[PDB]
Amino acid sequence: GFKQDIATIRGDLRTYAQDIFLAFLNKYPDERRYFKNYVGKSDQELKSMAKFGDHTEKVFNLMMEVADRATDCVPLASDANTLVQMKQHSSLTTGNFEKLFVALVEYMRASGQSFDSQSWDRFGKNLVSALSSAGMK
Ligand code: HEM
Ligand SMILES: [C-]#N
Repeated sequence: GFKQDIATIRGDLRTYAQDIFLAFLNKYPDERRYFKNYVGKSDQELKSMAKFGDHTEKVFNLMMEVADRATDCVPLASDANTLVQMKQHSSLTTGNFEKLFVALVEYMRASGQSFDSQSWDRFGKNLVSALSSAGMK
């Protein structure tokens, strides 16, 4: 289930973080424009770029912490608040996060590894609701 999925992702955080983030950028090319230093780079080029590894690591570690602190895939309002108030997220709208979770769920469904993809979709929906409540446009 969802709790096991957090363990699966955490166990190989670098591979899952990089692969899911790449799936997101590749499914929604306009999203890459927010990450000025990943423009014009292939998947394999990014996988040897230290900054890319560090960024994806930190993003997915935080995502997993928010997921772990959720109850029944409902994230804490305080965690949603953290995400809205980060200066790095100042220009974002809920649609950016929607796209990330659509890509994440698609990745999980396509994977040979078992995932509770339905629950990640629900988690993403609940997170979008919480981001909106916390002031994201
Ligand atoms: C639950 C989902 C998300 C989480 C947990 C998250 C988390 C983070 C974290 C921890 C950082 C700073 C890490 C570092 O030092 O590199 C960061 C930076 C950033 N985030 Fe997110 N993020 C999420 C979604 C998004 C989305 C959907 C976008 C845009 C489509 C976005 C855009 C950015 C940008 C442009 C930065 C600065 C780039 C950089 O760190 O060099 N984030 N995010
Ligand atoms: C940040 N993604």
